[PDB]
Amino acid sequence: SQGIIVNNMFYSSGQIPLTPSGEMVNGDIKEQTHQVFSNLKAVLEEAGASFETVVKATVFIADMEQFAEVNEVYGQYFDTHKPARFCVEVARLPKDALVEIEVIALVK
Amino acid sequence: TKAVHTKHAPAAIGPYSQGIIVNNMFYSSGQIPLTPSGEMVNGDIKEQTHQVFSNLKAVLEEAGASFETVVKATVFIADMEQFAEVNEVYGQYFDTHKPARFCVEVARLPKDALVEIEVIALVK
Amino acid sequence: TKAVHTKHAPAAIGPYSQGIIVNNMFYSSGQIPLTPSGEMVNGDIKEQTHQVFSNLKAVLEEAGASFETVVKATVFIADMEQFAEVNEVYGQYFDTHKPARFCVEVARLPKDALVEIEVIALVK
Amino acid sequence: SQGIIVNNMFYSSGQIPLTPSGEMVNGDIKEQTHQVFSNLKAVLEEAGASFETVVKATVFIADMEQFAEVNEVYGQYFDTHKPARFCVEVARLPKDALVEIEVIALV
Repeated sequence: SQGIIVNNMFYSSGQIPLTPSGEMVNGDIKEQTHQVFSNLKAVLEEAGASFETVVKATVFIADMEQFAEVNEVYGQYFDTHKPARFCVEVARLPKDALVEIEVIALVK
Repeated sequence: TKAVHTKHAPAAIGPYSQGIIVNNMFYSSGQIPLTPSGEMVNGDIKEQTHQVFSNLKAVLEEAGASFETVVKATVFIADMEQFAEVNEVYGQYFDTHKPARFCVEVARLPKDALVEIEVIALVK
Repeated sequence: TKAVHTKHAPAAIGPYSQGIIVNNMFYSSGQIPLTPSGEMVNGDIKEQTHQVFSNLKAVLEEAGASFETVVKATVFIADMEQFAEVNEVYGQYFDTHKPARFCVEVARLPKDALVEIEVIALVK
Repeated sequence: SQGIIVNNMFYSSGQIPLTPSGEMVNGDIKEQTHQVFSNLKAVLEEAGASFETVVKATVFIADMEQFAEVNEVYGQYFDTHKPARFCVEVARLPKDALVEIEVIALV
């Protein structure tokens, strides 16, 4: 269970920077944010949504000072569509994760 | 409601998986109706809500906070029609003190669970 | 609760002042108990709430949406105890369909308004 | 008018780029964002809060692509202390206004 659909809206659970084989990626927050997005692509597809249909993203971050770096990667995946809303929250995250992202997306 | 399962993404983390204090504020992890023996209270939703609140009391106490200092609660619920029952228990913990904000959200919860609550509270 | 005012800043807005549609979602303005004549409604909280819901139907239909496509509601209320009375009127309009998410917030409303609701809804 | 205090928390109403006399500020979105921050400063002081006790900011913006310049000004007032949470929301704002901000803060 990587999320839930409720009248035409997909609410994802949080994706953390693990490979599908289940271990943490090596690299900085920007690389972790790549893995997270890569994980989100997969769950969006499975739900019948996509990045274009994301209406809200919640970024949980270990350190608010690394927001600019996460945001550089956010703007790569959301370059031709900008979710109408996003939030950034300081959170304690599973060992070594500097970022976790959940989304809310329309089911096409 | 319908669940989304894929093998091309790792398992997800419930975002409020660990409590944290930032700037005198305790943001709890989501409390599910687990007992100290680590089994679910598999009873009706009012029983499960009591257990959630018991777990909330502990994490608050541990964080130097209390129900009195809770400013926001978020209730994750399996079925929105069950809100009325959960809220009857909520009102026993938040009786003369009522958090200034609350939210209720349909979620897919860990196996069994009908209710999960997280809170945000001032540290004393 | 205590209201804050300073001459050293201008009057605030209350951010849900006007509606908008973005990426097939309708984000409604906050709806108060004004009548179509412009009168603030002469009643208790339940009367006011009904007027809110009539103003909501109007903005939802006008946006190509309906109560049944509302995915989130936010209820602004002067006292959290009055929520049950608002919620009786809420449950009438969200009878068969229930929004997956809703929040309730203490807030200072325009004079005489004891309730204000905004919604977010899917424009199919 | 400008916010409420409940249980030691100040919940500001949204501040737009008006001067205290009530005229809209003229200039780019950065200049607008400065005016909003001056207004928030004054409302926070009155509430018995400060930028340092801010726990959440909500930024209502006319368009997402201008968040870059809003954020540069946000970073000036929240430099030594960053709120634990912030949200950015596309909104229809009172005319001329490209940005509007509310905050939640400990008293």
